[PDB]
Amino acid sequence: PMFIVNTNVPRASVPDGFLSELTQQLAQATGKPPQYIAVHVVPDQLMAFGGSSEPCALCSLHSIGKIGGAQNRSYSKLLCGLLAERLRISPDRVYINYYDMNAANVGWNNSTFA
Amino acid sequence: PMFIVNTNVPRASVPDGFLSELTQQLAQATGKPPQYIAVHVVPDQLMAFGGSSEPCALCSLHSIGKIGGAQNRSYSKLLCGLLAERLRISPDRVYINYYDMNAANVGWNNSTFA
Amino acid sequence: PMFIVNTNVPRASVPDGFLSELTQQLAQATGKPPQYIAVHVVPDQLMAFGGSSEPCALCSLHSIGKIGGAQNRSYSKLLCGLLAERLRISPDRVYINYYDMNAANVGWNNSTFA
Ligand SMILES: O=c1ccc2cc(O)c(O)cc2o1
Ligand SMILES: [Cl-]
Ligand SMILES: [Cl-]
Ligand SMILES: [Cl-]
Ligand SMILES: [Cl-]
Ligand SMILES: [Cl-]
Ligand SMILES: [Cl-]
Ligand SMILES: [Cl-]
Ligand SMILES: [Cl-]
Repeated sequence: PMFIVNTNVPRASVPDGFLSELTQQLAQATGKPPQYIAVHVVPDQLMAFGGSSEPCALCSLHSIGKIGGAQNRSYSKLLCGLLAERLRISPDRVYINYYDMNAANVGWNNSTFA
Repeated sequence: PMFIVNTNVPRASVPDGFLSELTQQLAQATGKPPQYIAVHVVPDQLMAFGGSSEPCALCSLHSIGKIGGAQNRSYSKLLCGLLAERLRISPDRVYINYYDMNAANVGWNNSTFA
Repeated sequence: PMFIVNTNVPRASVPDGFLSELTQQLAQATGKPPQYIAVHVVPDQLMAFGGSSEPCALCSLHSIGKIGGAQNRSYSKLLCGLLAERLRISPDRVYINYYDMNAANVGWNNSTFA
C-alpha cells in the first residue's frame, strides 16, 4: 500500500520518526507486510479546508485490496488519530481518499502485481 | 470535494486570495457547501506539458457525486478560466482529472461519508 | 497522458533533460503524440518504502486507454529502467499506479476529451 499526507503544517512540526510510525501502523491496520508499505508526507503546503488555512490534511491510501466500508472507517479513525496526536490537525480538517487498486494496475520491480 | 493544482508557475505569481476564490467558485459549481471544499495549490514544480515548460498545470477534482460528462465540461471551463486569469496559464496547457468518489472511500473526522 | 514521479532523491541528481526523456519515451510507449504527454518530477520528498529511507519513488501514469495487464508490465519495465539508470533508484523501491481514464473525466482546454 501507499499512504500520502499533504498538509500545511510546517516541516519542523512533523516529529522525528513519523514516517516509521505510519509504516508500522499501516502494516498492522491493512494486514500487509511492512516491506510493501510506502509512505510520503508533504508539509508546508498552500492549502485550505472549508476556506480556512488552519492546520489541515489531504491524504490518500492506495492498496491492492483491504479497502472497503468497515475497513475504511477503521483506517480513518487510526489515521485521523495519528494526525491529531502527532501533527495537531483536527480530525474534522482531514480528508482521506481510499483506492482499491487492481494488481494489474500497480507496477513494482520491473513488472506488476498481477 | 478536493481540488489540487500542481504548476510550474512560481509562488510569487500566485495572487493573494487564490485559495479563497477557488473554494468559493467550487462551492458554487459543485453545489456543495464551501465548508466541505478543500483546495491545494502547489507552485514552483518541475513540469513539462507537451515537452515544453511554459506555464502549465496538472489538477484533479475529487467529489462524492456531481461528476459527469456535462458537469466536468463546465468545471473545466470554470477552472481553466481561473488558471488563465490568475496564474496566466493557457487552457491548452491544463489537465484536470475528475474522480467521482464513493462515499465509503472518503474519510473525514475519524469515519467515512458512507 | 500524465506521468508523475515523487522521490526522495535530491533535485541535483535529476539529470538535465530528464523531463524531455520521460516525454519522448512515454510518447513512444503509449503511442500518443508528445504534445499530449505531461510530466512532473518531484524530488527531495520525505518518503519511505518498506520502512526504509533509501532512494525510492512513487509514481503514477494516467492515460485515456493504452492501459492494461501486458501494457502496464511493459511500462513498468521501461519506467523502472529509467528511474534506475537516471535517478539510481532500485526497481524494487518503485511503485507505479496506472489509471485508465474515461475521456469524460479528463479536462483540458476549457472542456474534456469526451
Ligand atoms: O465533511 C465535512 C467537511 C467539512 C464540514 C464542516 C462543517 O462545519 C460541518 O458541520 C460538517 C463538515 O463535514
Ligand atoms: Cl498494495
Ligand atoms: Cl470492509
Ligand atoms: Cl485499479
Ligand atoms: Cl465530496
Ligand atoms: Cl453530468
Ligand atoms: Cl471511489
Ligand atoms: Cl491521455
Ligand atoms: Cl475515469
